[PDB]
Amino acid sequence: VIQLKRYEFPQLPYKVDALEPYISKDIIDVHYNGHHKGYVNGANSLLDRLEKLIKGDLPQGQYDLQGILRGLTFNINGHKLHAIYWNNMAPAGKGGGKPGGALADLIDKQYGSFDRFKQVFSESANSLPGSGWTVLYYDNESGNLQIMTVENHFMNHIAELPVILIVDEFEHAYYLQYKNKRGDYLNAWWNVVNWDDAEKRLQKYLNK
Amino acid sequence: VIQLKRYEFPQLPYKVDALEPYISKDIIDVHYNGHHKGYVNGANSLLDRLEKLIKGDLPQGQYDLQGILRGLTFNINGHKLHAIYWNNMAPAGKGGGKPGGALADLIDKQYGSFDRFKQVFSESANSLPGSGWTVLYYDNESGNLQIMTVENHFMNHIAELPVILIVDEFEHAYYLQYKNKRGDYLNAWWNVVNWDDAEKRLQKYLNK
Amino acid sequence: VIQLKRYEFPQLPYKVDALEPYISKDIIDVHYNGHHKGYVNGANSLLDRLEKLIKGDLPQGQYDLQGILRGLTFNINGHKLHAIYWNNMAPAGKGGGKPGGALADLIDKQYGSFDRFKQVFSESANSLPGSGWTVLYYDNESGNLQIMTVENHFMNHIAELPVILIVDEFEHAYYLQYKNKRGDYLNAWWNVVNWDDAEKRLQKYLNK
Amino acid sequence: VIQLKRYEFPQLPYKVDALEPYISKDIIDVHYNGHHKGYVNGANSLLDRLEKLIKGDLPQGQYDLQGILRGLTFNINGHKLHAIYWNNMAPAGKGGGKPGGALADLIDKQYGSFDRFKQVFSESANSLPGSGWTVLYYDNESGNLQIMTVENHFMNHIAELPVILIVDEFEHAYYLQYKNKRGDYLNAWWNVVNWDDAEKRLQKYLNK
Ligand SMILES: [Fe+3]
Ligand SMILES: [Fe+3]
Ligand SMILES: [Fe+3]
Ligand SMILES: [Fe+3]
Repeated sequence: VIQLKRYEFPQLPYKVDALEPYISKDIIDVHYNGHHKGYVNGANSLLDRLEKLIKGDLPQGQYDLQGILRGLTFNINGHKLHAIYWNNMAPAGKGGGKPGGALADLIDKQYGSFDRFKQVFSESANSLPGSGWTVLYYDNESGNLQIMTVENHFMNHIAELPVILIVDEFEHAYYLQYKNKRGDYLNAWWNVVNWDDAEKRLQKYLNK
Repeated sequence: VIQLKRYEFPQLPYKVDALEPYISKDIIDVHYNGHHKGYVNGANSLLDRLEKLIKGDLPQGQYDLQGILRGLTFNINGHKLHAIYWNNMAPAGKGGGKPGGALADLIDKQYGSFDRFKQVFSESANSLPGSGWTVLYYDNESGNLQIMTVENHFMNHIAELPVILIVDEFEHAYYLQYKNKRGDYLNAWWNVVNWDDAEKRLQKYLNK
Repeated sequence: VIQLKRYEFPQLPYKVDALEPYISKDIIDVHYNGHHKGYVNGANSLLDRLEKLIKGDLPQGQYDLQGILRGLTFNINGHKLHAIYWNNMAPAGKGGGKPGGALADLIDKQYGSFDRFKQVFSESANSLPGSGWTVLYYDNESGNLQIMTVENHFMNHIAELPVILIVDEFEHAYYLQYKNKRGDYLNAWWNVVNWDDAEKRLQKYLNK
Repeated sequence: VIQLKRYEFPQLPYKVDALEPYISKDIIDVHYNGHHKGYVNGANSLLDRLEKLIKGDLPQGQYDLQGILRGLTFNINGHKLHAIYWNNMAPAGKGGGKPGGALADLIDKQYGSFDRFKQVFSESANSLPGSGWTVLYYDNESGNLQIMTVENHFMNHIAELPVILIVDEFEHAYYLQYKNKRGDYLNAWWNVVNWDDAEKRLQKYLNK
């Protein structure tokens, strides 16, 4: 009777030091156990309030709806985006390299080559004003692999499009190790990208 | 060799006066032939520039990337959201009423009844500060039908989630007929909602 | 004992039909008596809640602070910006023309001439994505007359800078008369600009 | 002939280790020499482009206006806000304590006491979703000392209002020392607040 489901904190796909030396375990530890866990808790605590509101246990005058709704995009996106992020990376050996399969083929057709794509993606990522993410969506309508800079966790998303590749650009994602050198972090990140994961996500929407 | 696909302007699913008296033909005409068409043109014109940039025809110093990327979320979302909007409505007789199928079942389980859902959805829609949309997403992860107010065409979306129900709240969607009476417009809109379309969208992601 | 002041609804500097034929009285009437009045009421109603919160009459758990704070930037800016807007315009005869005094001098030095300034200001105003305003600030630090497109009523402002010139670009500011032809409205607006008001605002910060 | 002025990088009002132990010199060093300097450089580089555009040296098709304008609010605000921030703090001994003068009087009248104000200001600061600032404006219109959470450097400002008190909440402002413990940083910050500077800013707008 009147009930919403809550989110679960996912498990890290590897050990906290599996991405070294590109991303120190010091960062992964707090990034995962601190920030990500916090987004799940924040989202669940706001879902409790929304649930009470829907039931009538929280009467008008005892809440400010915009505070609950905006708090949910922030926290829900924070959780979902980090969940993709962890899986979109892989330990030094398994991760990195060049893409393959349909993904490699689309990148060639739309960017000319993986090198140009890397150049354009990096340029876009460096253009992001402040904290956010840079994502690569697959547009089933046009068939384009669309690059986009996302501000915070919830601004600039293209509705319904699946994420193929993603980089976290919040300062907590690299500060302990790279400080204000975001460009250095971005160059390092390329070495731990999990192209298998990326190709798997693409295959899920190809010709569907 | 290096080429991105462009977007196509879709056809209206009915005559421009098919939603009367809830939404006058004067609004539908310019909303569709004016605004929507403009988003498709704007998106395509920006894709041309991005394509040139990728090819190298547009050299560094002859563009401002953030202007191109942010212009794209604005226009692409403007197009995609309007495309759903037209299909999410139906002529007086065909549209309106109460939902059915899996959608009606989920609404009862999470909101208690269609009447409460209507109340909560309307309350959320009326809380939107300024121009934007109010959407109902289906979260495959939690199984929740999440309500959200989207600012402009690109702020507050929850990444990757499909749109099940949607209402345009930009002033151009009702001003000619309702003026500043946004609440009156929202009450009228319920009479043209296409629940068949909504149920179809949900069925696409159920148990998948 | 613990009390915040509320905002007062200002009087229109002229009759609702004083800006015709550039801006119809139909627009001014609802724009002033409808929208502006609504921002003052919205801001005051939120100030009541914040006041109760500060006093302790509204206990934790009966409010969502972000909903109150963000609601205040929206409404307070909505009120303040419209208040400047009304005074920044003048009836056909009194308004329009070319600026004079220190303002005309600065525009010449920074834009080459009033014609170029008009061209650049119009180009910026037309580039605004969605609803908002285009403003001309006077930067006391650098001495520059900075143009800026403001999204909604509260995004993109440059902290502490005074507004010298301003155009409302929310759809309700021109829709009844120009429909989706925002560019036509912008061209018309130039005919009712109150340069005396603009020069007065500038003089207030020159050499101070 | 057609020329805009550029911004100058200000000097730190004290040594980079003058705020210890509340804010380590490691943070101040890169925060000042890295981040702040970068905002000044970013702003000036964009002003160069805008200047060229105005002169005609940068022809249409070789720039994306929104990229230039939005890049300017980001950078100009980043610079101006940091400039206030440095002056709004003072070495352990000189800074901290309780406010005095007109400021202390207004806080008592509107918040009941400095302790409540501190509680409310801290509650607001901790509610900020993501990176940004929490500011205290003085509204000459109403006479209220308005608290506000600013997202990034440019979202949520109330037009034209002067900043009286301010706290940087971008992760780079405390991560090296406090990691994700933003609340701990906010508690420490109260010990270095420069109330003399704050009172001076207020006196500038009182009865004027
Ligand atoms: Fe992160
Ligand atoms: Fe629309
Ligand atoms: Fe307006
Ligand atoms: Fe900072």
